Amino acid sequence: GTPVEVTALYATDGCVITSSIALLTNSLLGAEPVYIFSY
Repeated sequence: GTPVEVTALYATDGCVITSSIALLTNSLLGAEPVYIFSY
């Protein structure tokens, strides 16, 4: 049908900003699993 829109508030064990930046830059050295606390 049509895509369902989801807003996910997420967290990580460690520095969330550093992990997000590593994910965005494709530099897979600081990326860690993301836990979706709320949606």
